[PDB]
Amino acid sequence: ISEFGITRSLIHSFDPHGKHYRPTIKPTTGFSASADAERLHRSMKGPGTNELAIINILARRTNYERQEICQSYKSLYKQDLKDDLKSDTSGDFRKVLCQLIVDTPYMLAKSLYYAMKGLGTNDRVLIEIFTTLWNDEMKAVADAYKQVLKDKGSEESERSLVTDMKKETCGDYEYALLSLVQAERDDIPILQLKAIPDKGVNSIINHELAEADAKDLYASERRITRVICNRTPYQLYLTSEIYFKMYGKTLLEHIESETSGDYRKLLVAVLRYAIDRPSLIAEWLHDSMAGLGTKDYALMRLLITRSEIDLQDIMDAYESIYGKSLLNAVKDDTSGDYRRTLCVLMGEIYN
Amino acid sequence: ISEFGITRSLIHSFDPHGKHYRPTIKPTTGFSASADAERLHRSMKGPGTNELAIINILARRTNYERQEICQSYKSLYKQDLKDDLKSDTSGDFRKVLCQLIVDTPYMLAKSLYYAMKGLGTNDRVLIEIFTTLWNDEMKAVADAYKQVLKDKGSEESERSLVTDMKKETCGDYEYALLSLVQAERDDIPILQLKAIPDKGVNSIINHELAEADAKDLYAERRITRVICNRTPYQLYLTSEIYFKMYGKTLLEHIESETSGDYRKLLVAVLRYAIDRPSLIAEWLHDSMAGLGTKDYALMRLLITRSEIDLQDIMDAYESIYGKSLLNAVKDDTSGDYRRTLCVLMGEIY
Ligand SMILES: [Ca+2]
Ligand SMILES: [Ca+2]
Ligand SMILES: [Ca+2]
Ligand SMILES: [Ca+2]
Ligand SMILES: [Ca+2]
Ligand SMILES: [Ca+2]
Ligand SMILES: [Ca+2]
Ligand SMILES: [Ca+2]
Ligand SMILES: [Ca+2]
Ligand SMILES: [Ca+2]
Ligand SMILES: [Ca+2]
Ligand SMILES: [Ca+2]
Ligand SMILES: [Ca+2]
Repeated sequence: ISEFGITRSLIHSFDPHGKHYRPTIKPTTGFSASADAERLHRSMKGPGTNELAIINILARRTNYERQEICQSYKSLYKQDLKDDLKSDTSGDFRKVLCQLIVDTPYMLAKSLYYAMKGLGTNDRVLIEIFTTLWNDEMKAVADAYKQVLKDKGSEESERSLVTDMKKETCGDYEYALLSLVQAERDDIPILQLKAIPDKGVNSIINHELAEADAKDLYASERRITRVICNRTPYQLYLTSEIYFKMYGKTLLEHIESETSGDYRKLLVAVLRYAIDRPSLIAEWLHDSMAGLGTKDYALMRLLITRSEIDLQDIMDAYESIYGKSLLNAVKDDTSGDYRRTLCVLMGEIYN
Repeated sequence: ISEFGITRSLIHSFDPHGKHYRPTIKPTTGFSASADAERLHRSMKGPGTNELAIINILARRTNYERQEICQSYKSLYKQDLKDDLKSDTSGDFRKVLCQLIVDTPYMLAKSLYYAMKGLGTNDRVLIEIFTTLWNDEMKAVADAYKQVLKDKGSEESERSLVTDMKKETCGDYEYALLSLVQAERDDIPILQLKAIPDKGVNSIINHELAEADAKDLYAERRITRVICNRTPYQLYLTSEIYFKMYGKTLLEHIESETSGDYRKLLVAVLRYAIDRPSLIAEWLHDSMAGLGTKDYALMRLLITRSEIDLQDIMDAYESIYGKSLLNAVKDDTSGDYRRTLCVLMGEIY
């Protein structure tokens, strides 16, 4: 099973105008957990390893499918897939595989953990991860966090994700983070979400609310935090439009001149997640590759997660923004089976 | 007078190898406060304004000289230079003039004020200003800050720079910030500083200390203590020892070891010691990236750096970006505002 369910929340699956985002990985038809499990086990037989075999499976499956496979191979072999892969591979390739065979929420929880363990605080990572989680997902990550602490020899009974953040963070930025982590953003019931393709988004937004919020903001303090962080992407988009109609300045522009530092970065990320997502995440990717190695984790984490949501859309944005395919940028920044893996997540298959 | 003295601390004046940094503005020989003050006053006569007149004086003077001008004008005319300039100019040119005729510490204090006032925290500005102050200067800035609060209708008796930062800041970053603001970095007596040209910097550094520090770092306020408290000279040596001992640079180590604003600050303090011209060159570039603004960071940096190492920064910029700083600035700015920036860089009209 997966603490994230068969899919990521549907709330991530539609652009502002209600159109479906395009992923690079969809649920497999005929998906056989056992079949893939057997195929993986086979591929580790012998003194060496069939990297490509392994890649063509794991990087062509969803988190849920991957998890089913883990669960399958664990009973079909009384062995631990995570362990068997770790001992059959190494270097950058092993890293990516570990990121891949871990249930998404635990994956994120670990990176949150490393973002805060250490001197200083990797705000960029907190902003990047938290921006992309909705209430239920946020809760599963917080649970998984507790497990990471246990997993890393923490005898501290009461230590929690919020515990770590509070100590780690302060000011407007802290408040805004805690809000997201509090997991109390406006919800849209699964039924309403599912019906978006049919009834549109007019169905799940509110012009009265959007107007009030716009007027509220222009008068700008938890006011901006409340609107930007709580409103659904769909609600936020509408609020953005109304705000420009009413004031002739965009909500983005407004947020930028009115806020500073990490607080600003967070707000802008949350807003853009709603109204300019493809470009937002494209830039994040670009930034994970800027200079050298190494923001390897951000790169893996983004490709792995976004692949089952909107990676294709992000890819198109990337090429149109930077003049080069995401594929090529990735190819130029990485190598080995690690590179191959990233390419397959993007949809490029080999052998 | 100036709360910063006739000059910035000499501790800013020499590169790691003891070589003098090159400014674009040096103390004027024959400098006559009154003469300049009369020339400025004449320049504002009539319904209009002789901008260039004003520019070629104020952007051609040190903070100290500018401040003596202010003080001269105030008695030679029973008028207020700041005010007279403000009412005779507007837009971006007025902005720059205001930044120019303010005593340096007050100017920085105002910026630190704006970096913290508002939602969030302009950390970039905190890092940029604090990185460039030494103990005495830091103290003058904190006193100027108290005045800025008064100046802005604050009846709060005990409110202070430290006060505002603590509220504004947390974690390893806060602690490092407070150290610098606490103004408790290793000092180098004026005598010892002045003697650098003669005795070198071997005189004012310590290999034993540097070695212990490198060993200490390779193994938490340990990093803060070394990066923030050591003089640029000591830090440079510690940098080199560290690479000999470990085969990785101190910078590389700091970067893999620390995250976020804490990292940013450490890196900036280190680079201010070992890679300064590039550091500030990139800061300048950043102030121009995208659009207008960060107009304040640009004028703050050119105005302050001009009397210390702006020429060295210019050379770095050209070699890093392939364009002269002068042309980058020319391309991003306009009007008497642009002309002013150009003159600080040494281009006369
Ligand atoms: Ca094997
Ligand atoms: Ca092989
Ligand atoms: Ca930390
Ligand atoms: Ca706190
Ligand atoms: Ca911050
Ligand atoms: Ca790279
Ligand atoms: Ca790389
Ligand atoms: Ca006039
Ligand atoms: Ca603030
Ligand atoms: Ca504090
Ligand atoms: Ca920070
Ligand atoms: Ca620009
Ligand atoms: Ca401009």
